[PDB]
Order: sequence, then structure tokens, then C-alpha cells
Amino acid sequence: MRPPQFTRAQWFAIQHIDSDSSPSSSSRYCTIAMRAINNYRWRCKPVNTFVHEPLVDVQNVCFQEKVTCKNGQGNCYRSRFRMHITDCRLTNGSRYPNCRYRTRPGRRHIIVACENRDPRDSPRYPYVPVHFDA
Repeated sequence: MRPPQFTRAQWFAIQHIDSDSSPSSSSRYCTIAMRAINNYRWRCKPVNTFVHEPLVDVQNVCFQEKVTCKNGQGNCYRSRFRMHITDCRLTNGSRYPNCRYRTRPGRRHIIVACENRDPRDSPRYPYVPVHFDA
């Protein structure tokens, strides 16, 4: 479950947006970056993708190509361009609290679900990404 102290949009950003990643080129990137997420979990998160673009560019996907969501609900959007991503996958022998990851850099179009901000979210961004399509 999402920690209730974070909104949907906040938890999306915490788990999936890293705009100030410079060690993303490191093979240790995922093991380092996953710690803040796993601190809110009781088992190591198996798989997680980060998008390495400025926040405004990730948010602007919500104004791009609208597509049906995998769940058939809500409003989903595909990025116009491929974005820098990292796929993080837990290594087979990992067991909480020792969560080690393989880092797989890549570039892909992202698909996000967007919705109106929560009252607890900044009013500077009225319509925001809350989930990846899958």
C-alpha cells in the first residue's frame, strides 16, 4: 500500500522521478536509489523504473498523446519522445533489509496515468502523473 502520508502524485514522484540523478550511470544506482522506497516497505520492491528527466517534462506527458489505460480506467498518456529511464530489478538472493538491484539504463516512451491534484499537492501543478500504465 502507498504510505498514507504521501499523495498518489507524491508517491509516483518518490518512486519514479529522479531529475537530479547523476550517479544513474553507475551500476550501483538502483541499489542506492531504492533505499528511500524500501524504507516504507516490509519486503524489497522487486521491480521499479525511474524516469530521469526534469519534473516539468515528466508532468508535461499529461498533456501529450492520450491513450486507453491498461486498467481501462482513468486517463493515460504516452510521451512524445523517448525519455531516459532506469529499470531496477532485485537480485535473486536479496532479502529485506538487504535489497540489492541490477541497474539497466535505457530509453523508452513512458505511459503514465494522470489526474487532478490532491488537495495536499502543490497548486502549481493542477494535473499530474500518478502511476505508470503497467
